[PDB]
Amino acid sequence: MTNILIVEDDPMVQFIHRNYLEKIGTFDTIYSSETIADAKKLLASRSIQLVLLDIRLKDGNGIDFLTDLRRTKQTVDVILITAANEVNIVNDALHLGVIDYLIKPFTLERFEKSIQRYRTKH
Amino acid sequence: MTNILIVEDDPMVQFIHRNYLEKIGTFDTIYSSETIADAKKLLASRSIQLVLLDIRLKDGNGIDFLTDLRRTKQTVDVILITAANEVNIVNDALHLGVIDYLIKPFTLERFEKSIQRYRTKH
Ligand code: BEF
Ligand code: BEF
Ligand SMILES: [Mg+2]
Ligand SMILES: [Mg+2]
Repeated sequence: MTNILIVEDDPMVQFIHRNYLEKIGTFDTIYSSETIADAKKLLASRSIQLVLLDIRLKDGNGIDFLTDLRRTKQTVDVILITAANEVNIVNDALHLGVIDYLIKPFTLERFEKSIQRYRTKH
Repeated sequence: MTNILIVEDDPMVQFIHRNYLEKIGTFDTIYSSETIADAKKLLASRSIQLVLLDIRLKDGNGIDFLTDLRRTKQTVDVILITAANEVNIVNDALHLGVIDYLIKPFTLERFEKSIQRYRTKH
């Protein structure tokens, strides 16, 4: 009863998402886009209930796309499937340029590493 | 030669950061703030080169604060020390309301879990 949009650049990963969805098998039609541009066109043209969203795409960043989705009150739910970790989001999606991201709890050694990274940066 | 601002609501954590900076011993003046408001005041008034920043504070979110710093072109380096994971950033800092956040690589089981999370939210 619900339609899915898969936004992911890697065709092998697209194949798996598609494959895993069909194993579960509870969905109507599954659309694919490798880019944000084509994702926006499909959301405008088709009725989509859920989006599986990668972050690093060829034509841009999935967090900006998701932020635009919410700004414009788009009627979709989203699941992020990505390789991105916290620092990747902070630096590569947000562009906030932090020296490091330390997950609590941290060791002294890990703490020192973050300081070395500051020093090497100057 | 480098001054530090610690922005962290938990006094024990502040104490540890302070301990570790002293052990490394290459810093001048180490300021502390438990809140964003006090951090902004210290940044406006004192010489500070590096900030150790927490995300969940009592009076707001470190990501928003970080975003303000960059907006205002504050000449300061930042290291994030926090308990926040990716989903915490996407949903609690950004407010993007994603159903789930799947880190690649994932298992079929984990994938199913994220779909269940979509279903159980109707
Ligand atoms: F390229 Be995705 F963010 F894994
Ligand atoms: F409160 Be913090 F984000 F660890
Ligand atoms: Mg990608
Ligand atoms: Mg906190």
